[PDB]
Amino acid sequence: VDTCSLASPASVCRTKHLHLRCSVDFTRRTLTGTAALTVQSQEDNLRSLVLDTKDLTIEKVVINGQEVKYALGERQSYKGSPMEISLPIALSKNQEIVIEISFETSPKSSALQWLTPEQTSGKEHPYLFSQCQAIHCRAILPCQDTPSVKLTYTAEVSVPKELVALMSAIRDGETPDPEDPSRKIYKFIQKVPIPCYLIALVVGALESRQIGPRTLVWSEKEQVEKSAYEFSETESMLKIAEDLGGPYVWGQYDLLVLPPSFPYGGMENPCLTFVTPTLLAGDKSLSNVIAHEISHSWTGNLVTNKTWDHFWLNEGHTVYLERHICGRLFGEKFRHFNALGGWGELQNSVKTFGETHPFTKLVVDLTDIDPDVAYSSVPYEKGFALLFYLEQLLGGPEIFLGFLKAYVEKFSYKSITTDDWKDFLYSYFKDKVDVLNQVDWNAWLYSPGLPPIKPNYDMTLTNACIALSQRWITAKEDDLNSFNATDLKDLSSHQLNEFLAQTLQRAPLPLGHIKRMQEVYNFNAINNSEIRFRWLRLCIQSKWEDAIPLALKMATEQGRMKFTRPLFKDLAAFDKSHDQAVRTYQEHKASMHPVTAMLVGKDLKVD
Ligand SMILES: OC1CCN(Cc2ccc(Oc3ccc(-c4ccn[nH]4)cn3)cn2)CC1
Ligand SMILES: [Yb+3]
Ligand SMILES: [Yb+3]
Ligand SMILES: [Yb+3]
Ligand SMILES: [Zn+2]
Repeated sequence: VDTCSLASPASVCRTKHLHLRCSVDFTRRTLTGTAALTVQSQEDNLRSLVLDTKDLTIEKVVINGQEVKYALGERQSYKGSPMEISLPIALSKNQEIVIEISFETSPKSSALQWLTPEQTSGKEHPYLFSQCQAIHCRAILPCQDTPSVKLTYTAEVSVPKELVALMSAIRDGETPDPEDPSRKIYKFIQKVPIPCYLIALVVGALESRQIGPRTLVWSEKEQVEKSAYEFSETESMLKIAEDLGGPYVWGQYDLLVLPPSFPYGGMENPCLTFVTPTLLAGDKSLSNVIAHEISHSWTGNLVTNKTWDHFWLNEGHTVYLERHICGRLFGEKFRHFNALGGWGELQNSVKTFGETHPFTKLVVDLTDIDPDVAYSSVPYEKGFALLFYLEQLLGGPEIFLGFLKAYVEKFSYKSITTDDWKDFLYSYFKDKVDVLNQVDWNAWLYSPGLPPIKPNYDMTLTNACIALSQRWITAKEDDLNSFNATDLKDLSSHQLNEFLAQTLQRAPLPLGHIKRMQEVYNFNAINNSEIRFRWLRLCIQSKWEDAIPLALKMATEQGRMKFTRPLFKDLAAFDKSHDQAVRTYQEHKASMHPVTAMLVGKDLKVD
């Protein structure tokens, strides 16, 4: 039933375990290894199973200790290639057989990003990291690349003795390689069933420091110190999150601070989450991105989406818990401010992509469409917009959180669709069905544009941001002298970012307005990756030539697509930077991430 896959569905075949024995050769830029898939049959007399590949070369397929005949079909863009494996002898229902595939990756694989020592914040050692979400585990190893299949895994990775190898699992051992003395083999065990898109590897000159009874923060020697401070609230957040979903059954929770290159704020990888170094502002304000990945240990890591059309079930429900952690740490005044900010981001994505556009619906049709392209603010904020509306109809926070605690409990270790969620939303609230029936279902789930109902948000914290935003938009030439550093003497870092976000929706503003802002507030001096981003966009949209060097620099400074893609598109629209925007892309294309370079290129109209 999964459009984004070329393999046999869960109804025909199901993978139960995976044993990965590989080596990381940085000279060759490949992942030399053998994958042992303890595959189970769900049909009587199964003669052949199909698997997902992309940029792979197979040496041999070993079943029962013998070479078997395998066939690889014709390549289909982002989906990759189907790998039909002819079985030696037919399978019965629930009959488990191991398949050892001797794969070989590509140095230009869409999942892995190979780093030159110069690209790292160590300058003396190389770095390697993956990103299997959504359809990129096929670019690492041949498997049933579908979130309709949850599997366990045990792994052994051979890397040089001078490096540290880490996976999305709990570590077991540490011993040197037998037929390579300059190498060390690291063991990883994942007893908890997890889909292939959540499997991740990271190798490099890493170092760890404890920040609580179950957390380890991983980054290079000269990045550990501020990593310990910025995410020091993780232990307290986890204790709060447990009273929202249930027990934390993963053993250890770790944070891994990636090099700038990483294209996402955070990735929900179990036992070892993936975070961007841009989160480090030094004040602990970007801590909500940690609250999002903690919340993912319940939604996405326990209750996973069966197909990618139902992705909103992951992020949307996670944004609810993320704001609830912040709404138990900083109050309901903050939870409502963030929820109001969410609609704001949603408005920006709906106006950009288009109102009647297909990728603005909550359940979209990913037939002949790449999920990495269709990624926007719709499954995050529109998915939350639904939940917050339901909450303000069925009761309140305590009542709706009670539904989610039962929801995680009901579909734990399982892969579900939007149809499965709506049944439980009607089964849990079996007495408040009258309220549930008032809700237009086709308008929130299958219709494009803004949702038909805008919920009620507490404007207590948000009003100040709007007051200062409206002050600038309404201001004339003579009015600009009224603005002083006094203006933001009470506005917080989140409120300063909200003011910039509100102004950017009404951008471009006169060039004199922008110039004045820097003369009194000094927005260039700030090191907050969220504040700096919107401010740079505001100048480039308003045609400020002084901002061109800074705007280009921020896009090369980091790899997060939340900030790089807007910048490179902004400078492409702006006449005095259109050439530089293109020139920087092609000169930095080699150093870029295979996902970052792919999406930026299309937005710049470059092949
Ligand atoms: O923190 C996370 C951030 C995102 N991933 C990468 C990623 C990209 C796309 C994706 O698949 C999608 C996205 C949106 C929709 C959709 C449905 C209705 N509208 N839009 C459907 N499928 C899944 N993962 C990395 C870690
Ligand atoms: Yb052990
Ligand atoms: Yb039902
Ligand atoms: Yb005036
Ligand atoms: Zn997420």
